[PDB]
Amino acid sequence: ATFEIVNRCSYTVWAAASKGDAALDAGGRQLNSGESWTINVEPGTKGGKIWARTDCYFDDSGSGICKTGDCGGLLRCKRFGRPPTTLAEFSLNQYGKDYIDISNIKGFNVPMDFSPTTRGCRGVRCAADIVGQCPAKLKAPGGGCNDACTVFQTSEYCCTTGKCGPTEYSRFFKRLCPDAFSYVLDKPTTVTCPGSSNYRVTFCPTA
Repeated sequence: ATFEIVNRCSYTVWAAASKGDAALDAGGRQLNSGESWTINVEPGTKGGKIWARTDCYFDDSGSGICKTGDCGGLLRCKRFGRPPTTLAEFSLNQYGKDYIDISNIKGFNVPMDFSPTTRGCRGVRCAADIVGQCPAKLKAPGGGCNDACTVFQTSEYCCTTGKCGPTEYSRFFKRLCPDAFSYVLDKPTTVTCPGSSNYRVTFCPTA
């Protein structure tokens, strides 16, 4: 599956792509404003994620730090990023279909659109100014809007027991971005696409 990752932000982002225990393609790359990075994701990839990282510094060996979405200080991500991170999530070729969604379960850092570039399904978008509107208690000093689980570490926010409901914090993300998961047990906003579709993830799709 091909994913074109486009940075429409006025600022540089460091794109990251991982399945949690491994990089997807090169795993990460710098994307200046307007740059596009095309990656190949292995068919059948289950639980893949693409995100942007902001205010990064990397040395000549690709080791450094990011203010948001840092994946153990690597330019080429092998693991998931440190919240807050808006997430493009996908599972490909799952019983003949692809499943995509955007999630705010790990908070929000950059607005995103995640759409197929092939026929048969619609895209999803979370392009609202979540950082600007972020409740005081969820604001991340390093930038972004944390999810409540990251901030408070409670069974209710983290849905530890599988018996959690929406909260004042999850309702904030849902109000701004109805098309993204706002908590683990949120009514699924997952889109079913034909198996082997191709996609584009666009950071800052509106601005």
